[PDB]
Order: sequence, then structure tokens, then C-alpha cells
Amino acid sequence: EVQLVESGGGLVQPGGSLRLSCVGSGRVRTINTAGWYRQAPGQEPEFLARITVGGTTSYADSVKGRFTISRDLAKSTVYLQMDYLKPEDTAVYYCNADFDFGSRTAWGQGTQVTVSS
Ligand SMILES: CCOP(=S)(OCC)Oc1ccc([N+](=O)[O-])cc1
Repeated sequence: EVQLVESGGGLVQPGGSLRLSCVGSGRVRTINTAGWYRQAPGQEPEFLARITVGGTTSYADSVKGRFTISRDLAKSTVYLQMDYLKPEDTAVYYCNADFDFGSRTAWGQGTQVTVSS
């Protein structure tokens, strides 16, 4: 069993930046990949970025060149560095983790990001 807890987020101006954290607890060494997703108002959740234990990353086009995903294995924490922020980035941001040889999935609780002036 794996639990994910998110922190960071809140209100930021366009052009600002924020860092989100996704802290894993439990059997974290069984985690294979972790990803970030977001759910904008009125829309379904959308994939943003993924990272492997080895640190290989992959990104959706909507955030390529603006958001960065990273992980700290010792802290069992995956990060989303959200830069060059646009009003259209306003959403609830979720992290997930695939574990047990990619056969199970855990989700964080979500954190609101509001980009507004
Ligand atoms: C959401 C937390 O993910 P975290 S950093 O995984 C990112 C892919 O999980 C870990 C942590 C430590 C090890 N390890 O081998 O020591 C392996 C995986």
C-alpha cells in the first residue's frame, strides 16, 4: 500500500511560478512511475508529466517548456515546477504513482492552483 499527499499551490499571478510536492509514504520502493495531472474547471483531468525511478521524464505538449517534473528518492517526493504560468493553467493538480510492477495506482488528494491578476 502507497499513500500520496500533495502540498503547494494556491493563488499566483500570470507569469509567476509555483512548486507542487507529492510525498509518498508506505511501500514507496515499489513505485515505478509517478505523474502529474490537472482538472481545469468544467473539464476532465488531463495528463501533464511523468517520471520514472531512474529519472526519465515525459511531458504533454500543453506544458512542455514551462513545467518540470522531478523526484527525490530519499524524500520519496515528486515535484512539479510550474513556471511561465497562464490563466489557463488554473486547475486542481493531482499526482499519481504506479506501483507493484505497474499493477496498482495511488492518487494524491489534489491541490488548487489559481492563476489570476
Ligand atoms: C511519489 C513518490 O515517488 P518516489 S520519489 O518515486 C518516483 C518515481 O518513489 C520511490 C522512492 C524511493 C525509491 N527507492 O528505490 O529508494 C523508489 C521509488
